[PDB]
Order: sequence, then C-alpha cells, then structure tokens
Amino acid sequence: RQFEQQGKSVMLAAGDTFRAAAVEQLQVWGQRNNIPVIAQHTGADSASVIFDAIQAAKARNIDVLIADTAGRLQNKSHLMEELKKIVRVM
RNA sequence: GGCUCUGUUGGUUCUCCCGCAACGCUACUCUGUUUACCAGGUCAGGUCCGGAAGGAAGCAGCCAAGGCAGAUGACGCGUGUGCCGGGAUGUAGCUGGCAGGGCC
Ligand code: ALF
Repeated sequence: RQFEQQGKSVMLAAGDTFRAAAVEQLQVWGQRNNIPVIAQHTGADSASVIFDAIQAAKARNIDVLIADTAGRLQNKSHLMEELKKIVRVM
C-alpha cells in the first residue's frame, strides 16, 4: 500500500515454500492491497518462483516487485547457500 | 490500463534412476568397572603319588569370557543445501516468457 499510494504499480511474490500458510498469508495481504500475487505451492523452489515473478513483472511492466523469503537462522549455512542461489538466479 | 486461456518454450512439484560437492541417525567392538564352587587358561600356597626323578586334582590372584556402562569404523534407515546436475515418465498439477485473442 505504501508503494501503491504515490501511483507505483505493485506485485507480490511468495518466496517461502517452507512455512505453513505463508503463501495464503501473502495472498491475504495481496488481496487487501488489491494487487496480483505470484506463488505456486508449499514445497516449491523459491528461486524459480521469484525468477518467474521478475520475468512476469518485466512483461507486465510492474513498477515495484517485492520478493518474500523463508525465515532462516544465520547459523544455518545451507539456507544461506539457498538464498545465495536465489540471488544468483535473480 | 489490466487480466484469463490456447499455440510454442523455460522452470518447478510429485513418482522412478543416477553423479559430484555440502549437513545429520541403530546393532557390534575399544576403555571403565563387575561375576565365590558348579563355563576355560596360567594355576602361587597347600595337598595327592614316588626313596628319588618328576607328574597330578585344583582354590585365590590375573587374563579371556559372561553382566552393566563411557564411545569406535563399516553395514541399516533419511534429506526446506548447491551444480536452476544428468535422465526416465504423467492422459498430470503449478508457474513464467513469447504469438495473441477476448473480457472490461
Ligand atoms: F514467515 Al516466517 F519465519 F514466519 F518467514
């Protein structure tokens, strides 16, 4: 809504396929803002979803795209490598 | 100014197979101690046979070994990691691009 206020078009992307009902939550937040939200399912690859979200945003000429991520502790290296994979794909 | 679904293509999930790299799981054995005579070995002391030479049954101690524990390698069972790994397969499910219609 903050980015919806000055007239910038906003689209949301769900990057958490791990936690339960995160997709549905961001879909609720997306419905409250009356803006399209791109997500697939729980368990899906996050980097792929975010990638497709950016591609779609480029095709739909979306001004601002916000990409969510899964909650992760810093002491976990594999999740850090996953996030690095997300960035690398982006 | 947005959206949906077809044509084509890129991913992803599930089922099956496999490679590399990156994180995590039992039963046995090594040490800690334990088990009087009635599994075994060495068997002190003592005792049995003998003039002598020497053998003998065998307690304790010790070592296996049998109970109970502290953890060591391979078998057995798993995976929200990376190479968007390589493949098989869906009449599948989800997502994106493009050629676009049409709906507003
Ligand atoms: F949405 Al969360 F940990 F609760 F990423």
